[PDB]
Amino acid sequence: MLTLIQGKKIVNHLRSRLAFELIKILSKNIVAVGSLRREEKMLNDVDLLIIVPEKKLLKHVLPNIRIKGLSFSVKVCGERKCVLFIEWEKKTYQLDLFTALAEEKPYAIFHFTGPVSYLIRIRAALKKKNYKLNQYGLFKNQTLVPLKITTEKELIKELGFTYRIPKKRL
Amino acid sequence: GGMLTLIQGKKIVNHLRSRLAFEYNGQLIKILSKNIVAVGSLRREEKMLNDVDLLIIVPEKKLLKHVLPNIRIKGLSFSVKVCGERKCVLFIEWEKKTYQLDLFTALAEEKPYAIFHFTGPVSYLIRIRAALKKKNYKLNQYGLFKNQTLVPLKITTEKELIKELGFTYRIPKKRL
DNA sequence: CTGGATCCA
DNA sequence: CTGGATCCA
Ligand SMILES: Nc1nc2c(ncn2[C@H]2C[C@H](O)[C@@H](CO[P@@](=O)([SeH])OP(=O)(O)OP(=O)(O)O)O2)c(=O)[nH]1
Ligand SMILES: Nc1nc2c(ncn2[C@H]2C[C@H](O)[C@@H](CO[P@@](=O)([SeH])OP(=O)(O)OP(=O)(O)O)O2)c(=O)[nH]1
Ligand SMILES: [Mn+2]
Ligand SMILES: [Mn+2]
Ligand SMILES: [Mn+2]
Ligand SMILES: [Mn+2]
Repeated sequence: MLTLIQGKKIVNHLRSRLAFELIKILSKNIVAVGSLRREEKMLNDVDLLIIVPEKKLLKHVLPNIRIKGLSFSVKVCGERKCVLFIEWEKKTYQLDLFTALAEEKPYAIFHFTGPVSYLIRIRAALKKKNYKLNQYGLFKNQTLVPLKITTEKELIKELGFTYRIPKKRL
Repeated sequence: GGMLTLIQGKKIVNHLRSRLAFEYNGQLIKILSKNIVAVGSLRREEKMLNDVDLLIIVPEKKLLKHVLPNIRIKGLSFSVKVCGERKCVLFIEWEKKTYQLDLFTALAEEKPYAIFHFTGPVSYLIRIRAALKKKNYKLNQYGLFKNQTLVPLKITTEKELIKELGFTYRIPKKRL
């Protein structure tokens, strides 16, 4: 376990130091998610989402992730979930990395921000409008629903739900 | 697990044909041997097998929640590695030796598709499926599908399925 | 080629 | 609710 402040600190050390095979990952594209983003006093792990600017790269980003400076082991890894165990200040913490292509970023932030309870209510509701929501996009009947949106707040509003901040979602 | 000869596998099966059963809210229910079908390397009559693969035909959709989850082999000592409604992998003690026993299930209307799938070998299944992929079809242990939709075929048996799909019917021992 | 059990996210 | 990684069938 870690405190919110520990998580926040850890993130910052990482914001500069992410990269992949030798290509750096802009901090602009790293987004803290999960219990950290919701600003819980206590966290179990740090959950980071990474925005990939093009579809080809997913085969390479998490599979060839590079944290310049840090000691760590990889539990499991694929193109969309890589779970790392980092040695931080003589202690071991879990670091979960996820990816989203550019056009997915809001859908993903919304999904990975959580909490789960909130996601279930939201998702349950959308089934009866024939819609399907997830981390990738919004879909009607096995088809992508193109929304003229950039951010999470815009996604949440456009979907037709009340925009609440992460700390006040459950 | 450990290796067995075709004859060992065949023998094992027979001991099992009469001894399979299941609980279903506390009624202890036997599984007809008529509904047990040897599959995998045994059915292909390879000289040597790695495990015995048995397919079980379930006559009613409700029962799947109960059959493999509450499987009963009357007489045998065994441990369960993993188990769900469709794959249950068992390790049986047979004659002071441990062998793997993989149980699968198919509903009635699935039986040919399942037999075909589980009969294998894998290499053969890939060629076959690749070809059907190119006509915009999808083959499964469950059925045949075009564009996420079931393709109803006038068929009963595996040979009829294989033929109807539009492939040359070869017997299990000569598939690869 | 295609999917199942497990155990996560 | 909805889907991912792994190790299998
Ligand atoms: N749809 C869906 N999404 C899920 C689920 N579990 C986690 N997630 C997402 C939402 C979470 O904010 C995010 C991180 O998951 P996690 O297991 Se790490 O829980 P989290 O909310 O961060 O709290 P903490 O890590 O336990 O402190 O992943 C889930 O079961 N269903
Ligand atoms: N489509 C598809 N089917 C597969 C696959 N692996 C096993 N199967 C099916 C076909 C096999 O006949 C059956 C059992 O597989 P298994 O790994 Se246990 O080997 P099997 O072919 O029985 O011979 P043996 O067990 O090695 O002696 O399950 C697969 O990857 N794709
Ligand atoms: Mn977390
Ligand atoms: Mn996590
Ligand atoms: Mn086998
Ligand atoms: Mn097997």
